[PDB]
Amino acid sequence: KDYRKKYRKYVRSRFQCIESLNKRYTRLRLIKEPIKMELLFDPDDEHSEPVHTVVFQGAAGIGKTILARKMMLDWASGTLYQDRFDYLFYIHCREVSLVTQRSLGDLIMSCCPDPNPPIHKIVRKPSRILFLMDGFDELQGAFDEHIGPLCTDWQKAERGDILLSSLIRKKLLPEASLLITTRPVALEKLQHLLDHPRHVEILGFSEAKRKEYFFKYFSDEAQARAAFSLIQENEVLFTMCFIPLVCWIVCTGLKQQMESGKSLAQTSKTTTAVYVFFLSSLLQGLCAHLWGLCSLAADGIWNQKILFEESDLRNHGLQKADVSAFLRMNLFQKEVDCEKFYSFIHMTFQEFFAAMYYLLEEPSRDVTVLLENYGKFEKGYLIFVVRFLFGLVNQERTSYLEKKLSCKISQQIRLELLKWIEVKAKAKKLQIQPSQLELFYCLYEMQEEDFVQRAMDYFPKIEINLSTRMDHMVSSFCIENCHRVESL
Ligand SMILES: CCN1CCC[C@@H](Nc2ccc(-c3c(C)cc(C(F)(F)F)cc3O)nn2)C1
Ligand SMILES: Nc1ncnc2c1ncn2[C@@H]1O[C@H](COP(=O)(O)OP(=O)(O)O)[C@@H](O)[C@H]1O
Repeated sequence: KDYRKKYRKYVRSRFQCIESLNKRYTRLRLIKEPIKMELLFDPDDEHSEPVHTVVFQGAAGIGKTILARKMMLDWASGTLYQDRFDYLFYIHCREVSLVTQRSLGDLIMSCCPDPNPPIHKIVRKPSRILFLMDGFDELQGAFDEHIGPLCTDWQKAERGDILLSSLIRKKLLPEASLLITTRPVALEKLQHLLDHPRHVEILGFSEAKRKEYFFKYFSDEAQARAAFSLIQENEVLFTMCFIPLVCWIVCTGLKQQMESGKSLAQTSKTTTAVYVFFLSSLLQGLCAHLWGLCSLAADGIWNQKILFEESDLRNHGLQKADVSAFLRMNLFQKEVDCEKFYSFIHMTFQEFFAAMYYLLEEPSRDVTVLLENYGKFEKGYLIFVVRFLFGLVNQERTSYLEKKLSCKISQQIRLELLKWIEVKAKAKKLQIQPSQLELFYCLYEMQEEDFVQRAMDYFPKIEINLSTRMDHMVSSFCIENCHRVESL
């Protein structure tokens, strides 16, 4: 009762996104499978029982965390679910252990400011609680669909997997609301737990909200208009900027280009090109501690560690001066509430350095065993690890950052990637790992026509489902380089 005031105060301070949230938060396009945030839990014209599970699916960098944090902030300010929820608990999935034994009470108390919250008072009205799980796909380790028995006592300590499974399956606090944000990759794993869910999709920035971000990022009208005009000209950057992460990456590297006397230009055509242009802007140590960065990222992906302690990065070679320089470069970030944890700015950046670990000029560097774990939850699906390998393998594409890569092993990896496409396109009997459209994103990163044309011949018939202008751009490129041997 009185604790709700103390709790909303704590939430309002923690969720001010000072890495302001209201200052740079740009409206995200959400569509049901357009939706008004307050009406998310309201039953449609047809049914009368309110919706308890709502799932937000979004691509990497689309803003699932920014949306979840903006919801925490809005609610704590009395502008969202004021009459609906007494408590909103923020479960940040990357910090959650699926093996450590904890009860639902222990988990709820973790979200509180004080060491002794009134837990029995809080769980008195379970329907007045909204558990908000940000990043389901970021649960480190294997998520088993066969685990049990399910739990019905909020005080019984259970293993993390049994605890979240019982919470998601609506066994623990059955009338409590749930908001799960996930990448569509994990939707396979999640759909089996879900109990009557409302599915919502985060489509990112509109063309209008793209311009808005550029004018919010740059506090000088001349600079904001120059950066937006650059994107309006580049078909790839204009198309890619629907992802708010691409908006930030592009704006940040364009800001560094404005500090120097360089005329605004970005001739990037692939996601690899964008990431290498961004990382090249930071090369003003990044080039000395490259092997350490890539070994940290490969270990974090293969042994499932999103958050690294000071001891972990010290083991990989990154000393106090190196972590303090990478943090300033906006490559690393301080995370896990006020605890001394570190992580790459985005999961895509960890996958970019994991992909680079396999190509570095001299974890297991065998690309065969990496491809064997592709599309599996227990390793993070390896989507950008494989995509960035296609891009970085490109020999008719170099930079100072790419010159430190072994062209001896990138030619062996290039041939192992081509055998992979051949296996995946031919045997279409598999139940999702690289879809045909996903293989097109991989070939788009490759960009070299000898490879793209050789690989496109392995596809017997083009069977794709386009949804975005990105899907059109990528698939259009692949089909252009898909000409029969006898053709014409
Ligand atoms: C499930 C795997 N796959 C199946 C085929 C369709 C594909 N759809 C997308 C959409 C956007 C992005 C994406 C990109 C192109 C760049 C960035 C980055 F710039 F931020 F890196 C982030 C992204 O999420 N990827 N795939 C997903
Ligand atoms: N609505 C938004 N407004 C402004 N910036 C955003 C927004 N959504 C995402 N971002 C940018 O994208 C970056 C990563 O987004 P995030 O929410 O972590 O993505 P996801 O959780 O889907 O992987 C943030 O650091 C931020 O700069």
